[PDB]
Amino acid sequence: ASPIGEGTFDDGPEGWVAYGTDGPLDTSTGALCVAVPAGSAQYGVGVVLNGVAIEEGTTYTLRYTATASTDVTVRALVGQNGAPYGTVLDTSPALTSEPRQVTETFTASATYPATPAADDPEGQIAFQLGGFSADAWTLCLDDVALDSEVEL
Repeated sequence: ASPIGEGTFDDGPEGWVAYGTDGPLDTSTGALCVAVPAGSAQYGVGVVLNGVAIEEGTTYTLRYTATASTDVTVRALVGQNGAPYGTVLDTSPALTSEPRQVTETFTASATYPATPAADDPEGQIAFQLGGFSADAWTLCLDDVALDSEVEL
């Protein structure tokens, strides 16, 4: 129904938001580069993007290429915003001074409806940058696409 702009960020980060750092995030190039503070030592830094379309135990392919000036290894995945809650992804996005593309097929065992309401929650992506690298570093993605296996 409503993906996250199947593609990179060559014209706006769509809905990718980041918090716990300096000002908002900057793109103007085709990659979401956020300024992560030194070893993000504090409440914890992160980035959230609400607006996903998952349902029951369906298939899905997460595609994203992140690159942090440093070799930071934070955590990335997906889940539901509001009870009964339900996470489908559980991995750690490693980063380095080089481009790190990511492509995997996981079975979303939950439901992320694209309708933020008082009783009807939804689902999004979680990028936790709270306490991960040592000195100040950053994250630069540029190709986020999510879809269910509808080929057959």
